[PDB]
Amino acid sequence: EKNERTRIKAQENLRRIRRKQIDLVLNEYENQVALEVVAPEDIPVGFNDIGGLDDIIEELKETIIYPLTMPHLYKHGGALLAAPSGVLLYGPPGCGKTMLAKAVAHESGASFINLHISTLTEKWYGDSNKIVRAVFSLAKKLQPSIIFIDEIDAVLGTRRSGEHEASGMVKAEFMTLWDGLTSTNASGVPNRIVVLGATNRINDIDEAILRRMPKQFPVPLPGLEQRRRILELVLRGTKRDPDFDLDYIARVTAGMSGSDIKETCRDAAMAPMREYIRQHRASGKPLSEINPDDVRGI
Amino acid sequence: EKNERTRIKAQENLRRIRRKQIDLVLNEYENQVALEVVAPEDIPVGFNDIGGLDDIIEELKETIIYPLTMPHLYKHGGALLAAPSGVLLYGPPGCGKTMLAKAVAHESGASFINLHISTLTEKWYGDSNKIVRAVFSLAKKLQPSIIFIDEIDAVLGTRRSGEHEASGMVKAEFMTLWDGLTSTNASGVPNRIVVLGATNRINDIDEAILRRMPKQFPVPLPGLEQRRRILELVLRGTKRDPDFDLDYIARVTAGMSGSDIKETCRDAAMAPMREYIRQHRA
Amino acid sequence: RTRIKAQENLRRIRRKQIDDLVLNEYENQVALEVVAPEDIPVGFNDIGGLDDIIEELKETIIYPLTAAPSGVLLYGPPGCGKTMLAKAVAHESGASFINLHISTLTEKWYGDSNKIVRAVFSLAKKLQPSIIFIDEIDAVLGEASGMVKAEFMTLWDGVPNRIVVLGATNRINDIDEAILRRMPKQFPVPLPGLEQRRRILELVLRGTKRDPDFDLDYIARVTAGMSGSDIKETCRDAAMAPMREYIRQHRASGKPLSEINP
Amino acid sequence: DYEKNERTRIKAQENLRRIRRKQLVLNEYENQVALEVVAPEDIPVGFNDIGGLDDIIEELKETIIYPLTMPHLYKHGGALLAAPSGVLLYGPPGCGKTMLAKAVAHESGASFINLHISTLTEKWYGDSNKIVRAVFSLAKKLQPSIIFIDEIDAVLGTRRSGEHEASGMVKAEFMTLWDGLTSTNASGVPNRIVVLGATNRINDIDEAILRRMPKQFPVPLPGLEQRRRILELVLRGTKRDPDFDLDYIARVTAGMSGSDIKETCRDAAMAPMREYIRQHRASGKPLSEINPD
Amino acid sequence: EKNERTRIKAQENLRRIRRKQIDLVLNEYENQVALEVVAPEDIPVGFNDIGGLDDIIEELKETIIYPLTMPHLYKHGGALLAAPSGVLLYGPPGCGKTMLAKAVAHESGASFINLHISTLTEKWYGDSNKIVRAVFSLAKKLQPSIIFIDEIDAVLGTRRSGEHEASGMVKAEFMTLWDGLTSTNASGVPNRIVVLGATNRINDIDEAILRRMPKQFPVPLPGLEQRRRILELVLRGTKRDPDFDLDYIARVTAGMSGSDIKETCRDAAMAPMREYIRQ
Amino acid sequence: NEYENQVALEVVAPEDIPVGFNDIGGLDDIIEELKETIIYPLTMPHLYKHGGALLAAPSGVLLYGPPGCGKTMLAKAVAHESGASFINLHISTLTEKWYGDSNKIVRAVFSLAKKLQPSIIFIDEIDAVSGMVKAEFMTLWDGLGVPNRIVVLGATNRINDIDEAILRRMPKQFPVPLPGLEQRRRILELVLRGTKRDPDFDLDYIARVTAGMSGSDIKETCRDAAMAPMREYIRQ
Ligand SMILES: Nc1ncnc2c1ncn2[C@@H]1O[C@H](COP(=O)(O)OP(=O)(O)O)[C@@H](O)[C@H]1O
Ligand SMILES: Nc1ncnc2c1ncn2[C@@H]1O[C@H](COP(=O)(O)OP(=O)(O)O)[C@@H](O)[C@H]1O
Ligand SMILES: Nc1ncnc2c1ncn2[C@@H]1O[C@H](COP(=O)(O)OP(=O)(O)O)[C@@H](O)[C@H]1O
Ligand SMILES: Nc1ncnc2c1ncn2[C@@H]1O[C@H](COP(=O)(O)OP(=O)(O)O)[C@@H](O)[C@H]1O
Ligand SMILES: Nc1ncnc2c1ncn2[C@@H]1O[C@H](COP(=O)(O)OP(=O)(O)O)[C@@H](O)[C@H]1O
Ligand code: BEF
Ligand code: BEF
Ligand code: BEF
Ligand code: BEF
Ligand SMILES: [Mg+2]
Ligand SMILES: [Mg+2]
Ligand SMILES: [Mg+2]
Repeated sequence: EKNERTRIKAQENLRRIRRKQIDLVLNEYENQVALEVVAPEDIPVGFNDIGGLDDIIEELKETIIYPLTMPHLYKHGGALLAAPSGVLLYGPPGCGKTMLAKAVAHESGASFINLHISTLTEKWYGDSNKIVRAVFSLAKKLQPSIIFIDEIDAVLGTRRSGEHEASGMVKAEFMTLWDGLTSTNASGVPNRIVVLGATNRINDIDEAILRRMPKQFPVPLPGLEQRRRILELVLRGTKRDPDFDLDYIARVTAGMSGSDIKETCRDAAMAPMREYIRQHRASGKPLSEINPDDVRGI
Repeated sequence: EKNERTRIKAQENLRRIRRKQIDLVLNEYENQVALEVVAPEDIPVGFNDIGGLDDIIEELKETIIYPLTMPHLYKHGGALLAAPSGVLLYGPPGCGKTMLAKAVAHESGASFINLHISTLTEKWYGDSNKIVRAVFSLAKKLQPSIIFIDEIDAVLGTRRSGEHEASGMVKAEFMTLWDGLTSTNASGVPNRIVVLGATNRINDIDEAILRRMPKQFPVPLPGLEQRRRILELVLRGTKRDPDFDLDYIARVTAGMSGSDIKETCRDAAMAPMREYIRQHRA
Repeated sequence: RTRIKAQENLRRIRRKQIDDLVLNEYENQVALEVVAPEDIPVGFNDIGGLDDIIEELKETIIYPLTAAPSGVLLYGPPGCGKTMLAKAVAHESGASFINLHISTLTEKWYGDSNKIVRAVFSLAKKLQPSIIFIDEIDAVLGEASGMVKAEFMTLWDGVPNRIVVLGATNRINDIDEAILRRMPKQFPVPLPGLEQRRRILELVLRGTKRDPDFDLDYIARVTAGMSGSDIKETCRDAAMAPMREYIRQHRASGKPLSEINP
Repeated sequence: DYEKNERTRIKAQENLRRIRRKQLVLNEYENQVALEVVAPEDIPVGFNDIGGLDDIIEELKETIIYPLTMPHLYKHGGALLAAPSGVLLYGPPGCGKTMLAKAVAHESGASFINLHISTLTEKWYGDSNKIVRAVFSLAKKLQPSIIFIDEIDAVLGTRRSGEHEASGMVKAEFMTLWDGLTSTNASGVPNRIVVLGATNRINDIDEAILRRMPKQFPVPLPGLEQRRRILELVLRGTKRDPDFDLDYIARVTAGMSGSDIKETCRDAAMAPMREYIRQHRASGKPLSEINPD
Repeated sequence: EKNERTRIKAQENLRRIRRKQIDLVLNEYENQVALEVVAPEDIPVGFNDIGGLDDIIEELKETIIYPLTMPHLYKHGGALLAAPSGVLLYGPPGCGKTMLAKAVAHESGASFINLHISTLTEKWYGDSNKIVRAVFSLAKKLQPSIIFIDEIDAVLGTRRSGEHEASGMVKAEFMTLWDGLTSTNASGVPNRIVVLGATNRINDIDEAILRRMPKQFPVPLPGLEQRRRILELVLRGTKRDPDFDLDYIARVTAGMSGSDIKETCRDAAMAPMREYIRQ
Repeated sequence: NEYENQVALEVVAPEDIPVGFNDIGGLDDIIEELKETIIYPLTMPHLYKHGGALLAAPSGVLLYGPPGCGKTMLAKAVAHESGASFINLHISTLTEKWYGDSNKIVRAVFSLAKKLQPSIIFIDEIDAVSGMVKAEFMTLWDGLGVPNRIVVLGATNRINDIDEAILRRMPKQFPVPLPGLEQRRRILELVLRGTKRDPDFDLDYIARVTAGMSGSDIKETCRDAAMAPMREYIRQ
């Protein structure tokens, strides 16, 4: 058992040496959680990349990140003016949610970690709660640490019964360290830990935990202006302006969500590429030139 | 296994000394339960700064927390006139059942130990029952003690058929050491140990545990006066805006929880604060 | 292990003498569970007007050990005083009252999960009379749990050694029917009747005065539903009420010193 | 409790050596899928054995299977001109939905990985997700990779909150690894992993899974020409008689699937051999007759 | 735990030793179905015993068993002349829909493996799919492999929106392992394993499973002479009293489906038996 | 074989049964056909095996009619009559707890039966026999070189909606009419065998007093008028 745990420890120590740069002491449980500390330089989508929703970026930055990072600015107010306990981005499926949980991990600089729901559920008994305590132990040892759990309605969410007698503890031993008797320091700082969460079913997330994460922003499907921005941003790397008429495309795709505009642009961005390939299919060898032309998709 | 256990017992010694002094020995096995003894001065809350709850904040101070400390003035009776062995603290989420426990831990005087859920369920076989036993063996060593299992719905609960019976042995261990044949003392005192619970749904905690906790304090949602008090109480750091009328936001809450009110009042203190972004501008 | 065997020797001497014989180290560790008869303060008189199941015990269990069936069950639900009955039996029993403390059987080893099970019956064979009462018997008698269960049921039916089995499960009809059928007897403990609830009123009300409240007789009018534990907690509350009033009055001024009246 | 690991780990390397030698190190749960990759030389069918699907075989080849391999060809706007992260083959049961994926596992070149729904659902707690992030970690190691979940509407479905919670995490684990936070690289390349899915019932898969896989190819029943071509493809094992209108069978079918036609051809072809057996002969005989019905 | 698995391995080894010669490695899943491979000599019924449905027993002996065993004579065809991978025989309750399975298991070398519904339904999550997979992993390892799912309309069935979780991924996994990715071999052989489905109503079995059982032999009620055939065959070694014949009873037995005749005749068989007790 | 050991709690022993064959109420023709064709061939088959492969006892026998105790009494009695250990279904055990727990029970029942002597299985209040249990109960009753040597009995008030395929496999379906104007005399004699019968009138109006009820009022009248002249003898 030690032969595997040593390599594990070496890997997480390497990851944390890469992250911490601009050497902790770790037990075995939150050791393997150190593999989930996302390096902020490995998420190539900032806040200037996601168009459409902008006010949600406003209320997501100037009330969550400025409270977490640079807390001295929010000390004149007192104990109230701190970062909220947790955040939730609920809305229709496939519009900016997981991609807005990337810019918050790239520019925030708050020791972001992706929780990886599988790791919460361990096979041995009493090791699915050791990891739930470890995710907060490591979160506070390198605070201010943002935590993220995508799809929070399976690992979290309404119990409705004693499922398996091991899923009611991760739902409870998470809530015990979240906003429990040790959530506040001896002076008042609540450890500076904000757990995000993405979900399209807000009404299945254990409303007792709904009190836990109050900053719950609705992430609606993009409107007409939001789509006119998402087309401009998704169609950056495309020699697409012979006689391009984006006003028609941003209007016709009204009912379409914000994640299908990407695939629509993809089909409308490799159509002339397929034309060039089928043209070159006559003879020769694939040594692709840079002369397709995007005009109109479907 | 021993060196790491030696570090565990060393940290346990430090925490126990800082709790006691405000000297004893252990078995090198129950040290991992004294690593949750909450100190008295670190909990920054008290019974004075919790508006709303009044009959609870008085009934706890008179009936449970303070027949325990200074029990000499209740020594006229036998088993009676003693600390009631058990408390529940049930209520909806976000109404001050954890803050109440924090204030109890800070203003009690008994050796408050915070028994987590991850400290009872153990991987090795037979290493989860001897921790539930270590808890009640430590509570009796120094026995002003308020054990506190927060969120008693997973660690405890209605024992159903099967469901990892090794996890049912823990609840059986609680049932047998809590009020079993050796519950009280040979002199008659019931060891002066009062577990404090916490939950949002009193429907599956237990029927064989409700008897084991005679007190059940219902903490409901704050009404008119409770919200009027909590709104004034939360605004102790944030300076009051000039001409700001409190009763409007006080009455407009109208049944909202005791934490959502805190968030809506935090927004009203960050609103102007966020607005003054001029320092970088200038 | 040396400290373990030393404490074992001391506790077993204080149990037996009211001598001692050295035995296996994996069998001494269960010998630290022998509570002396003078350790329990309560007695038979501390039980209410039950005097039927306690009478059955007094006639059928303690007498033969002075044949004695091996196995006795406590059937009542939580609230009637199963553990209280067991504690009272342990006082006026005169035999060797040895509990189990199932955590003692549970061990993080492979070949040691059966040695303690052997050691319990071995020590029972060493000294008589003996008592192996195990509260919450529907906890351990549900490759380790099954092994310990099978080995316990193997040596369960070990003069028939003067060994007695007493069970106090909080719930029945879902409890070890393989061995529950083997045990001879089982005594149900129902809710308190009229005379039973009257005795419960008269017993717990021992230290408090007779006029701290309305009256004792009227309390035995709605307490029919509640059990012996809810009645005791309500009595504790009603007793603390007058002392509550007195302490609240004394809060006005004066050092918080004890008194000699409510 | 250790020999099972040794057996799977030794066979895990041996299975990978086959696909590797056709042209690495894995942890515990990755050995499960390590015994699960399909070598393209093993499957005996190719793209030229699926008739009538000239508009689906051509769109499963220009936009989903050949932006993926040789991605250097698509590097002008590579951030967007990549292979889709999944494909949904849906339609009437019995036409190509498994044959297309069987030929894609043969004539693609990518490390095709079948998913085998029984292996995702372990009886222990948490192994169902340890296998999901094992397959979505082996695909990244065997990149480029192609995952195929035949009949996706069984292992995946609408959440249905009042059901088994342990099976709502594997359905909520694809939404975390297959398009989650780490679906992209440090520069934009989304791991070059496409997940194939063939369901006989679309719209009962999910409201969120139907956006991950952006290429839902509907595979209709064989029309007037699909039957004509499937007859040609199927009746190439035994010789044909000098005169029989094979158009007649296709011209009269008009309502059968791609499997019903194969079964009818099987029933028709057995007539001459069963007649030769009616002649009570023991040895073989290379002549027969494939007359209509 | 381990001892139970070792005992199951001992049973499977004994059963394979007794069934193979009129032995291969097995896990603890396909071992569970190892106890289901019946011995041909156990079933005391042959093809000659079945009557009435004489034109269904013929097409099963020429298009299923012959294309399954000794296919070298059928090797002249490439792949079309293999055995049909699935066979269904439906009928009203009271006809020969199960006795045909016995005749196929007894007088046709097939490694007949009947799987019971309780051998598929299980308590642990993902333990039923790993048995549906073990079945087809065993049938491949010994592959005459005539699998027989009687009352298939229950173990399978119509898949709905509000369908049970565990019972919904065992219908899809089964029909995916039947005709799926690994259905064929490297050489292109169809991997001969036939599945016998014997249901009472082919209306709700599935829309995708009926194609997986292309041979659907209808088993109607016993015909006029067919009932006479069953009468003459069921009372071969029975009582032989004077001239009174079942042919008159055959005309009398207009209804009284084929299963019912086997008890009608036995009830009529106590005529000389009852008087023997009169001593 | 954990389930067959679990079902071993309901295997009533073939001996020490309350059968007492004469105690059953007045029922001759049904019991005549029973003792002639079912229980008789169960014992000493060597004297009944003159014809082979067909003289096995059919495992289908139904007792349909209003609810009562005679059908259950007859089921209890036939076991001791043929030296059979009564293994009741215990239909409340058919409730579902796990996914396939009940199907395991249905398998283990026939497992123990085939492993056991010719005792007969009983299904009290047959109404459950539409999932895997209902499927597998029709399968393992008759399925894949010796007869079953065990008969299944049918006891249920429900008729013509009881899965007629199961009705097909129930050859000797016997109507069990509990209310009988002649069986009532015998059952009242059975009752009054021990009860003191000095003051009460002759057993003639009893044949018309409990005319409506089938077999329950007669069973409750064992002590209905028994203690009526008995309270005074007990109080004084
Ligand atoms: N507002 C947006 N601006 C730009 N791209 C978007 C936006 N919303 C969705 N997308 C596209 O959707 C893809 C990821 O979708 P995602 O936001 O993860 O869905 P969900 O909202 O369910 O998390 C990205 O590739 C991105 O291009
Ligand atoms: N009675 C109260 N007065 C003031 N604030 C309260 C009160 N109850 C709860 N809160 C606020 O709620 C937060 C913690 O709530 P918590 O005690 O966890 O709710 P619950 O006890 O219902 O779980 C604290 O930050 C505190 O400010
Ligand atoms: N028969 C009785 N008469 C009077 N009081 C009783 C009786 N039984 C129980 N009690 C009271 O109720 C309480 C029951 O507590 P306990 O014996 O621990 O319950 P249990 O035995 O169910 O664990 C005792 O403290 C005792 O004072
Ligand atoms: N376009 C086609 N050309 C040739 N054969 C086909 C075609 N479509 C289906 N088939 C036949 O169908 C059989 C497999 O059907 P499959 O596609 O697996 O059905 P499903 O889509 O329900 O999985 C193969 O044996 C093949 O001969
Ligand atoms: N021709 C026949 N000869 C002998 N037995 C028959 C014949 N037809 C039906 N049976 C009997 O009828 C019973 C029921 O038929 P079966 O095929 O099992 O239908 P099901 O599967 O619906 O029960 C069988 O057990 C069989 O013994
Ligand atoms: F598609 Be996202 F991850 F909800
Ligand atoms: F939020 Be408390 F701990 F219920
Ligand atoms: F109710 Be106690 F556990 F006997
Ligand atoms: F494989 Be098919 F789509 F059932
Ligand atoms: Mg709280
Ligand atoms: Mg007790
Ligand atoms: Mg398929």
